[PDB]
Amino acid sequence: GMYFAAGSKLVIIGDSITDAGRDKGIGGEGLFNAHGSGYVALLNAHLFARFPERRLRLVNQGNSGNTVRDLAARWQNDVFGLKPDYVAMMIGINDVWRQFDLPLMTDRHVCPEEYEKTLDELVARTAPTVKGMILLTPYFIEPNREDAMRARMDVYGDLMRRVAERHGCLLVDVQGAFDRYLQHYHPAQLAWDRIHPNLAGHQVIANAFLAATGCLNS
Ligand SMILES: [Cl-]
Repeated sequence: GMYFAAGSKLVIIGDSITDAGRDKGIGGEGLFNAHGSGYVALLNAHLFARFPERRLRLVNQGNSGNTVRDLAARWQNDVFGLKPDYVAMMIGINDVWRQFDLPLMTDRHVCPEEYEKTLDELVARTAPTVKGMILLTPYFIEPNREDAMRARMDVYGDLMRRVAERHGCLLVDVQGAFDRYLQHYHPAQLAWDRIHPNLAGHQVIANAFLAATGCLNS
């Protein structure tokens, strides 16, 4: 990883896409199923196999169902309390998703304003204490750009972009990565619910991250 200094610890935090069914009892680092079976585990395998010398220490702090509201509540213990050199954050999917599968529960919804304010605040507190901070855009595996949820997901993605630019964060365009993939297959080939993909879908996410950090190839 060119972007990452050698021997650095990277903490990746987010929802179930980050979680990927890890054993939370271990705390992100461990021997068996500490990273789950998603893109985080793919990143860890990729970096070890292609860059053994780089000695990168990856931590999975993904919690299923989480919004940016949930992230802020546990940020002290799950991010700062681990003393990371780098922090990668991917959040927004559930923030957007609840507005569509639970449209009547207004109280639950995270409005664009709250999403920006909270996301910007987490970054503002974390940016100086780390060597680098990576923001991975939320996505919707749906090529239809005028789909209510896809268009809404695009709103939150753009919002994450102007936060990354404002604090000099690295932005991984995961949505764009899926958009390139979807030129060849229907979303069903990746994810029935257009959110939780198979291993191939997680590889799309992982490869977007690696490319943005300049360690896709070796
Ligand atoms: Cl989730």
